[PDB]
Amino acid sequence: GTCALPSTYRWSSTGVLAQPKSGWVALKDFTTVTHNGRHLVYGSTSSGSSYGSMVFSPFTNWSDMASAGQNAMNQAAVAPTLFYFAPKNIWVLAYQWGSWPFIYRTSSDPTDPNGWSAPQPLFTGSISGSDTGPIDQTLIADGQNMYLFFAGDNGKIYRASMPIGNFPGNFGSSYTTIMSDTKANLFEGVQVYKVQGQNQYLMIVEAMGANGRYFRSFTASSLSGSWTPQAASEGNPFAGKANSGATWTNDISHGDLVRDNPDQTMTVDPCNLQFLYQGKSPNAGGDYNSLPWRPGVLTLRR
Ligand code: EMC
Ligand code: EMC
Ligand SMILES: [Ca+2]
Repeated sequence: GTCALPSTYRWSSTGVLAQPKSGWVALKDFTTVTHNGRHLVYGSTSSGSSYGSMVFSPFTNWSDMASAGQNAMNQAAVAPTLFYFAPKNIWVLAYQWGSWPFIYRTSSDPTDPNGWSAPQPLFTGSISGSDTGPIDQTLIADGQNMYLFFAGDNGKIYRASMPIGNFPGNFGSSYTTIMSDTKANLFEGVQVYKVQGQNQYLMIVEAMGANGRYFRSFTASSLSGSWTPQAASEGNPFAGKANSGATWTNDISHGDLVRDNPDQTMTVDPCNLQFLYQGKSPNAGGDYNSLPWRPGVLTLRR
């Protein structure tokens, strides 16, 4: 009863799923798990002038995201990663921009935007040839090791690791440069997942295409292994204008595959693949930080 990842992806898409509440011009950079039978979604916010973060009130159906309460975090967790860390029975929210390059907080109740612990260092390193520094972290563990993957708006993807018994904790300053390409080809928004029922991991990376933002996919048999391009061009992307089925956006940008199991393995079911992404009206212009990003969901057509 197991499925494999397709070689060519075809999606159908929702329309815009929610509008930002008063004071925000964008909802961005989503991370999502199922918690108590409901969708739990964190994201970045932008007022145009500054970035923050928020969590939606839990909702059962994506069609009800539009009415879900939008709960601001009193301390910004930009480009967040949410998961349940089973070995310690604790939830983890990792993010960027704060006292360290990457940061995390912990909680026993991930629905509360302000129930998170004092911030702790996740990563303290620096990268060369990057205007942004380390950005868009994700975290993923197998049975043995916890991995940190991140980008740099510079064509590189980076990786750090620790024995899983040492997490939650600080990866420190060290990293491995695992991928190197043009800036456009490996830009940001890196995510990594375990493919359920297969000895395979899936990496997606946001790229800058001629037509807009899209995702390129890569596979590996191990988290410390080499990554093989899968659906890795604008014409044959993991998800993009070419195959999204979205009518409201030419961009498929920073989000998260829908994770039914909320745990640190980041496991996805290839039989039921869905992608919570950010998109925007093709007519929207102005400064990047003011762009009206919105949530959408892609569902894989099999
Ligand atoms: C409330 C965690 Hg099964
Ligand atoms: C739209 C079913 Hg989570
Ligand atoms: Ca992310």
